[PDB]
Amino acid sequence: NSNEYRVRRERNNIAVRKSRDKAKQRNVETQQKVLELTSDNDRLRKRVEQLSRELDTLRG
Amino acid sequence: NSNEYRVRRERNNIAVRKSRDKAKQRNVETQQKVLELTSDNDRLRKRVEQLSRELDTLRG
DNA sequence: TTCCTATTGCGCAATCCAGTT
DNA sequence: AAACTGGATTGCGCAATAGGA
Repeated sequence: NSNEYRVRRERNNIAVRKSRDKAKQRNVETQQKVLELTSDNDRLRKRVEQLSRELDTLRG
Repeated sequence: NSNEYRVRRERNNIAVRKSRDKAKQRNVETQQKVLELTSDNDRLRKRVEQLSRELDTLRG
């Protein structure tokens, strides 16, 4: 059954390559969402800043 | 020389360990961040909402 | 148990990158 | 400039071992 070794390896080195490739991609995606969230975020910081300037104007 | 080689190996194996851990790292860091981000952004929309009604109402 | 794949840590070699001689 | 260092990164296979029919 050492006659299985190799065949099994390759069967493995391919499963590896796959897993990894997957991972890397899942990061990218995750990585990406960070930028999407940082977009929303500043959007809000500025927005809030705005409303604030507003009541600060209005009231005081 | 030989050990010449085996030591340059030793060296690299470590740079490799280090560098791989720093990446395991960054990869988490990001996870964490994608969280504080989701939370932050979210408590920020609720602040805009809150801050707004305070305006509709402080107007007429 | 029994097979397969999936995932992980690890080492080799080739590069890549800077700061050097 | 042009080869030269020496760590950092990265593609790649190996082996152990987690998982889930």
